Amino acid sequence: SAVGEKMLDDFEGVLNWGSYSGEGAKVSTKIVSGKTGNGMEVSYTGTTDGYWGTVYSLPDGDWSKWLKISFDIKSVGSANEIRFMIAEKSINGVGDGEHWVYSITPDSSWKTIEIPFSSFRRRLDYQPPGQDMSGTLDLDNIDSIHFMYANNKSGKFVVDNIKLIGALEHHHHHH
Ligand SMILES: *[C@@]1(O[C@@H]2[C@@H](O)[C@H](O)O[C@H](CO)[C@H]2O)O[C@H](CO)[C@@H](O[C@@H]2O[C@H](CO)[C@@H](O[C@@H]3O[C@H](CO)[C@@H](O)[C@H](O)[C@H]3O)[C@H](O)[C@H]2O)[C@H](O)[C@H]1O
Ligand SMILES: [Ca+2]
Ligand SMILES: [Ca+2]
Repeated sequence: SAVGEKMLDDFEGVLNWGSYSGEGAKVSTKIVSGKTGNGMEVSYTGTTDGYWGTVYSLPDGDWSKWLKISFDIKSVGSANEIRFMIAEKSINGVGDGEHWVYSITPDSSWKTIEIPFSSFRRRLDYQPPGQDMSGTLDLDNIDSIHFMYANNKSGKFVVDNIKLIGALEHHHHHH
């Protein structure tokens, strides 16, 4: 495993995040003040059968050396659950692959959320047509990360410092 961290998005550079929604649900994103420097504010309106998310399609899909993913989050509002999702790459050259999720509820102060990869759960409400149906998160085959709906409610939150986390230090190995 790698030691240290690897920044995926500190929100100080290119705008990496695309928005999608349907069935009456909506999301919009913008750059705002973050935890350090700038961050991305996500404003969403849920609906009963609708969906929304914001997505970063990653240029490097091999996360096998790392242990956790971390980000800072804060609500801007009534507390409301969302999901952070990792999608594998598709088995058929189009769309995405297997969806893996973890639920988070932004609150009124900045919090760093570190999620071990082994804590992600296989998404139960939906899988895309190009999923591998492996029931294991394949860290050498990552397509994208998302902040997306959990429910039919509305809210506003800000994220910053999306990064991979490895081992804490290089330590001496026993023989
Ligand atoms: C979206 O596509 C992204 C693409 O725009 C971008 O170019 O590349 C990235 C990275 O590869 C893509 O992520 O991908 C998301 C995640 O797979 C799609 O979201 C799913 O959309 C389906 C509908 O197409 C939706 O299913 C509906 O869910 C509702 C609510 O539960 C249900 O009532 C409906 O019956 C379902 O059809 C899933 O919930 C979403 O995750 C998005 O559509 C793409 O644009
Ligand atoms: Ca920042
Ligand atoms: Ca898989």
